[PDB]
Amino acid sequence: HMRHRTLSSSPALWASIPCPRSELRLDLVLASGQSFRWKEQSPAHWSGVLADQVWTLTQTEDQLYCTVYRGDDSQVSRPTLEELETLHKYFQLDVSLAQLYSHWASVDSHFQRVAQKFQGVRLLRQDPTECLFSFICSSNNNIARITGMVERLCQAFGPRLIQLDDVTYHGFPNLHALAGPEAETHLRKLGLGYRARYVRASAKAILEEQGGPAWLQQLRVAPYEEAHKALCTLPGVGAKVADCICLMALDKPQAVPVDVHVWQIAHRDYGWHPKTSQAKGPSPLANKELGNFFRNLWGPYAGWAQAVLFSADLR
Ligand SMILES: NCCc1c(-c2cccnc2)[nH]c2ccccc12
Ligand code: NI
Repeated sequence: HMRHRTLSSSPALWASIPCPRSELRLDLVLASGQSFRWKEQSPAHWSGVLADQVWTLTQTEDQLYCTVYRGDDSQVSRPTLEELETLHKYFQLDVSLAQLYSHWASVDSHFQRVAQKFQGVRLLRQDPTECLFSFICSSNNNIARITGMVERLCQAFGPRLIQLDDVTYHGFPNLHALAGPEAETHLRKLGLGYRARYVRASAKAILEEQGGPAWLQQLRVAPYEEAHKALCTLPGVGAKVADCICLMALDKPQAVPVDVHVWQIAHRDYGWHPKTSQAKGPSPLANKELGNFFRNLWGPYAGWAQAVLFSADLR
């Protein structure tokens, strides 16, 4: 039956949020390593799952268009007000990106050069569960492969939502689903390798040691340093993965996930070398120190700044 919508196809089923392309570029955000669930199924039209619903999004120079599929054959209709608020929050559009960009440019001529061409890179505000398992899958991995891993994970363990053309969409599974006795064996069959063990074990630990997903919501209102440390008690989550989750899902805009790529940027583009430390390359301490350097430079939205450079570098 149902088909992926285009803005031309079905105008009566799309709504608009006023949004300049300088505040948000879909093509530098939806597949640049934050969410792994969005795909450009037709030119300029991006489809993906948000919270047990499927959306399609496209934009003009000043407008963000979106359409929702409920699927549970309710009648097709335009997105409601509440659904539009959900999306406004997902893209955190209350925060001005242009003001952050100049604040960062004012102390960083490197960022200023890169910013000319790479406008509209901002941070999604993601569901903690989804973000956590997605980033556990990110170790020694690339966007394309994580994307496949995550997609097979959701088809095997989470509820079916809808089909559009040849694509069946699933919701992200709950913890109890990933914690079960065959869960690791199954995930290895789905090609996750060693990451399969950390998926299952983290699901179990959140459930049994921490009281379920209410714990991730508590981390969202706890301070950065506290949330980061608590995530690092999980199987397969270290400083880098935990910083991703802090940045992308627990409202820690100052979190700077330090890996080999940010080391390369720091050294090449900024001339940084460890000072306090003397281990001349990556180390737990030198990586903490490099996160501090970026926070010191850019201020408390350092995580967002470094996001611009990541999307820039992916082209
Ligand atoms: N230094 C890149 C870290 C990273 C990110 C990332 C993206 C935006 C903002 N902050 C971090 N997405 C990834 C996907 C796979 C592997 C590593 C990453
Ligand atoms: Ni050097």
